[PDB]
Amino acid sequence: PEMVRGQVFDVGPRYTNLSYIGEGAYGMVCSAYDNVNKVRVAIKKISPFEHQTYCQRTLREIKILLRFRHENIIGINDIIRAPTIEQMKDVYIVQDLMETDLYKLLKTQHLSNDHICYFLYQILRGLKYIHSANVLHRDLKPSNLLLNTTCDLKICDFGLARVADPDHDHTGFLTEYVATRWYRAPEIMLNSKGYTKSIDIWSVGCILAEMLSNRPIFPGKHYLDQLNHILGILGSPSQEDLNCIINLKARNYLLSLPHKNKVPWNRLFPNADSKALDLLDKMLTFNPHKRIEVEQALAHPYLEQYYDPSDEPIAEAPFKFDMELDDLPKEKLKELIFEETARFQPGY
Ligand SMILES: Cn1nccc1Nc1nccc(-c2ccn([C@H](CO)c3ccc(Cl)c(F)c3)c(=O)c2)n1
Repeated sequence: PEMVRGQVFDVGPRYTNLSYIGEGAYGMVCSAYDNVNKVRVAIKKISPFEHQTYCQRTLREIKILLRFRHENIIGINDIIRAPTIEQMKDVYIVQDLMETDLYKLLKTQHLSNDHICYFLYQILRGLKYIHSANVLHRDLKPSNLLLNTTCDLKICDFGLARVADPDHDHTGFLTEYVATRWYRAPEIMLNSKGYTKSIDIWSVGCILAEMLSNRPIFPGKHYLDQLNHILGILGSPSQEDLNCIINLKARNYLLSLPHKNKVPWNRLFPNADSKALDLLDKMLTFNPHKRIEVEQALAHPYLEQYYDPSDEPIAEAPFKFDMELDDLPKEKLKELIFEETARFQPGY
């Protein structure tokens, strides 16, 4: 059937010549050749059925990506799984192959201001579409941004992503420990169940910083250190910013901390375009409600060369509570995953 570092990819005969790209807790991604369409593809093997969270993430990613269509968001081309649900252990998501990700590119190349600007434009062009659909991506970082050699960029991995119908108040109903640590907005630590899509803008800020310096701006060692790295640079929150924190436990936890001074952006990035540091500052703002939104970040002067509302799609049918109905046993989620992938099956 064809094996990569001990992982069977039951994808033949259509998909062959598999090479490792990466892996995660419950799956693996490889490049492959599509013999039918005569194109290179990526194939993400997911093995989620043992755990309810893994089934949730798999269902979310499939439900969201199949209803999305945008140049800066990876599409699903095809999905492979067993013809019976008892036989389904693995799901194979087939996507267009991208040459590399931003993480790899930043280990090996100092980016020109022109590249950084185009990349940031494309991230925010994609995020605009995502937010307009009422989705939070919730794990933006360099390794979830794919790059082909023409410097085209696509956001991938909607595993951590979800819908939040703005018709309903999601304070207290949102998963606690979201985003990769270095890219985690302060309100996930201080308002752990009440954050909004603004956490995505924070993540994009961390990425913009990382692009300027080839280094993570807030490389914290653990939960409480990440908040210290952040305050180490933004300086202690203002009194108006503290009074805005509704959780008492978390408000007092801050009021307890020593005072820190703001490090000026231009003293951390003395070579960077000033327009870029201005947008960085509006994106890395402590108070979520004051943090620039995706439309206003595109309209910033730094991206004036690319910003064009007439060529920037938004979701024509924004997602609603019908896409959030996934607080269910893993056996039930397995059924919904089977139903959602049915349309790729011979028959249906
Ligand atoms: C050549 N090259 N080098 C790096 C990336 C590529 N190309 C490529 N092309 C299409 C898709 C992907 C791709 C990668 C990573 N992920 C996430 C990791 O960020 C991922 C989540 C969960 C699990 Cl389990 C996983 F293995 C990988 C994708 O979803 C999808 N990559």
